[PDB]
Amino acid sequence: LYFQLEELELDEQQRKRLEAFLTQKQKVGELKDDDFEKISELGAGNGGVVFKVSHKPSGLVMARKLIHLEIKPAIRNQIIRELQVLHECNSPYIVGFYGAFYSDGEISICMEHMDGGSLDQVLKKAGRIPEQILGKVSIAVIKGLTYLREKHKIMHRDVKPSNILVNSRGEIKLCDFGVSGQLIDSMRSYMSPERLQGTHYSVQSDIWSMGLSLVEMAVGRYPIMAIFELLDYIVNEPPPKLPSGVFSLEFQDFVNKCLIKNPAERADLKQLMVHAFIKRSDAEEVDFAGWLCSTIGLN
Ligand SMILES: Nc1ncnc2c1ncn2[C@@H]1O[C@H](COP(=O)(O)OP(=O)(O)NP(=O)(O)O)[C@@H](O)[C@H]1O
Ligand SMILES: COc1ccc(NC(=O)C[C@@H]2SCCNC2=O)cc1
Ligand SMILES: [Mg+2]
Repeated sequence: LYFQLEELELDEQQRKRLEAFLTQKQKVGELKDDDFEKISELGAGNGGVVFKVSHKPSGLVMARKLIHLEIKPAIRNQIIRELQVLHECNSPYIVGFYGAFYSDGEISICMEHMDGGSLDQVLKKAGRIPEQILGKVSIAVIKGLTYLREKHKIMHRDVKPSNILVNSRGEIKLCDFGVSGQLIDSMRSYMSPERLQGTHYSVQSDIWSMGLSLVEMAVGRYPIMAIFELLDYIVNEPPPKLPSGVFSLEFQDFVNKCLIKNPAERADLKQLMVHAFIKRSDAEEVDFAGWLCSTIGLN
């Protein structure tokens, strides 16, 4: 394989992992419904269901997301075309992609299977996620958002613990980002106050979503009940804060900068990458893989 990955930073460990995924992907061509065997259900959301599947032609295990959409065939085909951009999204911080296709009322998005599942699933078992682990998560989320914005001009639009996947090799990756404008049009809140009120999507809204997700994972509960009451709280009341004493001053300041109500005052990705919480977390030696495997009983 003639790898053209010099544009990415990539330490030797990241380089080996990404080249291994891309090498395995070469066994995968055209994806069809009849070529899959369902193993088990990984999870489900409001929009779709995700199954752990065996792709019989390649022998690969993958995560197949099925989204029910029975619309005009021409615009369903525009969605499928837009999803093909996922073949160009190669980053240590973005879930690997095998392909996307339509069959009998369902759009299938086939991904790299992440054996640690999502952070909302690990939060259920952990109770609370330690601050040092959240430092590594924050670096991965910032780096993933920077990659999508810089290389592909795409905003995530759905940052939350269920969209941050982890694995037994200690990798942390984003999934379910808004690669398809047409799929967005055809389809607890983590939405920013400005997005709830009606404001054009900005990178700043993803930063708010990350801030709120970090607070939830740190305290072990959604930090903000009726639907109007909850949204009114987000829009019209001060943002939540981490409890003092139990968390470092750097982590408190980091989440506070993500959760500033005014998006122009709220930190941007460049500012977050050089914040004391990130500089401290990047220097820390944390065995994320060991912590993950022990917390959820993975090997
Ligand atoms: N590639 C994957 N590997 C392993 N588990 C996965 C993968 N993709 C998704 N899952 C799991 O499937 C669950 C359900 O996903 P999903 O249907 O996207 O619901 P959601 O994340 O809660 N909502 P949304 O992303 O907004 O549609 C996730 O939260 C993960 O735990
Ligand atoms: C391969 O990496 C992925 C990239 C994007 C997607 N998801 C979508 O584009 C479908 C939408 S995005 C918001 C809520 N979830 C959805 O159903 C899945 C994996
Ligand atoms: Mg999801």
